[PDB]
Amino acid sequence: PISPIETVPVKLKPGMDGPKVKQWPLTEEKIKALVEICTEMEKEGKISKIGPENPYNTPVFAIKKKDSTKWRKLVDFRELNKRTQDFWEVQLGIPHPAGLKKKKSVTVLDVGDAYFSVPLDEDFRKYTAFTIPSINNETPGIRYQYNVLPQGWKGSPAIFQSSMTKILEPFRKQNPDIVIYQYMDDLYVGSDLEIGQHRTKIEELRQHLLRWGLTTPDKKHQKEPPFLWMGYELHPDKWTVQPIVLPEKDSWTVNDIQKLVGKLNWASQIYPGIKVRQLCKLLRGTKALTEVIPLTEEAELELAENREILKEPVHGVYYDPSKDLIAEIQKQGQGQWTYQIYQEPFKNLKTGKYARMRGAHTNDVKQLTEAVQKITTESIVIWGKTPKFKLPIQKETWETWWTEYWQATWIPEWEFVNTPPLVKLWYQLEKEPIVGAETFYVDGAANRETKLGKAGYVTNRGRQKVVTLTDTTNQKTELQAIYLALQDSGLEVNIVTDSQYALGIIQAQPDQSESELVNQIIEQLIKKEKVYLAWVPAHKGIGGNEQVDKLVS
Amino acid sequence: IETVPVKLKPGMDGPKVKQWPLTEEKIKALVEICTEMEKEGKISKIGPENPYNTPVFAIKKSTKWRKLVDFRELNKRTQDFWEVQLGIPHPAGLKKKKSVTVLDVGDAYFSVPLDEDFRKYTAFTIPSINNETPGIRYQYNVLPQGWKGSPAIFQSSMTKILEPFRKQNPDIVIYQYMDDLYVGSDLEIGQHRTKIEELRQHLLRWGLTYELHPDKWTVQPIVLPEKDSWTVNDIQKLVGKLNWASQIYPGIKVRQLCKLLRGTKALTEVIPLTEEAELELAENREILKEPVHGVYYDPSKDLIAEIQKQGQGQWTYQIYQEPFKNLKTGKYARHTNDVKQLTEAVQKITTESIVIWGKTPKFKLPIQKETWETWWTEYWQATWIPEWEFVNTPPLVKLWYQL
Ligand SMILES: CCCn1c(C(=O)c2cc(C)cc(C#N)c2)c(C(C)C)c(=O)[nH]c1=O
Repeated sequence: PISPIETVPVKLKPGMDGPKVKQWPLTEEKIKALVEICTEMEKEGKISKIGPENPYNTPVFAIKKKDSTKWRKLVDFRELNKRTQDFWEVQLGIPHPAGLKKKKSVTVLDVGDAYFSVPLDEDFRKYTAFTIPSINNETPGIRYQYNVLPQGWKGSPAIFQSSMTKILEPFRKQNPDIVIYQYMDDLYVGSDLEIGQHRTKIEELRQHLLRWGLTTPDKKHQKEPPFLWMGYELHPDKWTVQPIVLPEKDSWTVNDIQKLVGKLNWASQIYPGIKVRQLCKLLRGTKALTEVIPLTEEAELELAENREILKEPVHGVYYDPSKDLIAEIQKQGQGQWTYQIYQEPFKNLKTGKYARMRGAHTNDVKQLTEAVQKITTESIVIWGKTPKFKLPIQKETWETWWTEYWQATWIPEWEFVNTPPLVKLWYQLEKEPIVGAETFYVDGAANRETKLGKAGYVTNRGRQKVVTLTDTTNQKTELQAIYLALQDSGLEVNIVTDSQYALGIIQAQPDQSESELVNQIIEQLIKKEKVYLAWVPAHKGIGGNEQVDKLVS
Repeated sequence: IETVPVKLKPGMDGPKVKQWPLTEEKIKALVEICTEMEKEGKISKIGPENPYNTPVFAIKKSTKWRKLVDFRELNKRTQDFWEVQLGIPHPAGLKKKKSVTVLDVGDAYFSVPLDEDFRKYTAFTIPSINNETPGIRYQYNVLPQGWKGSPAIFQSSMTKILEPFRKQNPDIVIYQYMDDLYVGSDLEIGQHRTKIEELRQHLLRWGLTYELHPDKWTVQPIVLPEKDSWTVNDIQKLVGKLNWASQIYPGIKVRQLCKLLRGTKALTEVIPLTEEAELELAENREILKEPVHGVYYDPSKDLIAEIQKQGQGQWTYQIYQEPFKNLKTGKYARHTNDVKQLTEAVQKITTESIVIWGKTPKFKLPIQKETWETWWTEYWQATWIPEWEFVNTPPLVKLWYQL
């Protein structure tokens, strides 16, 4: 049918007029095909013969489906698209399974000829005018316009979705104890009634759609669980991803490895502890898709763990609105984090995996704070509330970080759980100068053209030293001078610099870096006992600043 | 009543800002509220043919969920209108007044119809959890709170409404900024409060049902330590600080003090003071106390605000248009929630900013974008929303404004 529902007013973009593409002349079998379709369509009410005045045209085409002997009508709305208004998003975000409440009763309902069952803005049909050429293109062709929503037009998915929503509305108000999920042109219906009173309202629902143009599958034509969907496999009281098979190959091409990383990432939302770092290092470079990549030791070790975790099947449970959500996070490796959400231990609603790094230098406390946030937003999206957290970090560790760090920060309600590795601060810089500790005044520099570089220091006990660096930047040297002061000093040292740069880096208490130097500066800072870092203005003639400043050039 | 025709800025299109995820409690709240004002006909459901969108969410101002709309995008896309075509002039007298009370008059806009052909630009979406259903979409039919056009379009009515009260108290300053009325007088506080109540009654006959003290506003001057003993370390700090200050204040001198730091001394060593140095030190304090010479407000230019976390629930901030030309600086103090406090400071600073310049500043916030974006809505209880970007505080900036 063609639903009675009001139409949605459509416009074209404001400075624009509708399409006028020329019809490409079509062979004879294609002309015959299009006639056979379009007459059957105007019988159904879907289109209508017009006669020019109508100046508009979108080209037509017929294709063979595609070993069978059936044909199909393709329209190239390419241009009417371009000239049509933007619509609202048909749907932004799709439901995550782990967000679903368990249901007593489930039925899937499937709209038929959905787009063609919905009227097109009468004022707009004129722009849909298309034209079937005559044989060897000699006479005036047959010219139709759409009455319903054309397959492949810009406005159709939005307008259909909208129409299915106004039509479901009165029934939703009346049947609030029942959930309908609209995805594309399907419907999913669940309630906590018994199969009887369920199919009672199911039919009662179909007979509501039917008053409105919408024809559906009856009792005899409804699929049963699992309802594979969108990558998931959905059962009556639990869910999992669709079955994942890791290929078995001797050679791996870049394309074999990208597909694997994906299938793993997908598994990662219900299979705890999946890793992909070692496999991802592999993709770096400028290779083609056909290039075979020899797996590293650590990648194979890693494909191994993954190969095992996936061996036995795992499932996720459904959401019980009357319990708290509990999120558990573990440091799983070098900047890699894994988490689990559950309400009753340890039956997970879902699992997940955090791997980003923020900046060139972070420490675990920072990285852990970023995961909490990431996990928090996610929870808002899937369940509408934030979880109780359980983190591998003492309250005192966190409390010492928050307080002394300059950024504002905050995680919601959490608890320490002893799941090593624990996260700790790896060194504290002193808040005051050390006494009887050798004060190094360090400095570094570089010729912007030569790219030559000197880094050195002068101390108050008369020591000096200045090494040379080849092709280094004015700021690389400044870290070097500090690495320097740290190599050549005892377990306690004051260090003075003019680099706000170096300052900033070190005062952040990094514990990993995208820098070799900074990684070494770090391991030193670890080995020390007290270290006090201090900044001074360059070129003001301050302290021993001027001295070492001369040693370098 | 006849609707003022509203145009966007030339060429540019309306807001397409997507809706942030909301908590079930805020969603329910919004559903009620909106079901209500649709009955009353303030908003109507809209279809997919409206491409536009701006975020909404719920706050608590009192324990009655209010509905807030982020019209920042719309505001920028309309700002020929609320600035140059109409325009509510700022009184320089407001900051001078002994007491200023801020009144919410946004309920006033809900009476005036909105230009038919502008309404599509006010579309918002109440989202759904786990994307279970499509959001519920609405546009406005009346002037919306939060939009800079509503006070601009309602100016003629506000003047009429306020006209008698102004005539009867010609020495009282009343400013309108967005959803708020600002009322300043020099009266003793009881008389002042009494005068506000008279005002409410006038307001009350048209459907319009806290106290600043702007005088008590002064610089958070750059603070130079006074010390029993100075170590080299303490001198170097002192030089750093003055070396900063000299980019802002003219006259700043350092020389007599750097003299002290010749050679390579241990940091923890005590250097006694020069008669010159101590003379310098004082005249610097003279300068630091005073407002920057040569720094002036340019109404054609954006206000910027920067905030440093000082620890101990202390927060320093400066406002300026060209970096280091500070129009003013201050501190804000005293839950040990970092984000709660920051949110409070942003509102306070924005408030002062409106009173002095009729402008909100763009804020540079010392916090991870994502952290701030998750949480700020839990503590925001103001009716406008300023612009913000996110910034790592340079370790030196923070200390130079230390207290
Ligand atoms: C049957 C258990 C899953 N389930 C569903 C549901 O069946 C469903 C859900 C989604 C998002 C997609 C698909 C598909 N394909 C099916 C529902 C429906 C009625 C929303 C439910 O409420 N609870 C539930 O456990």
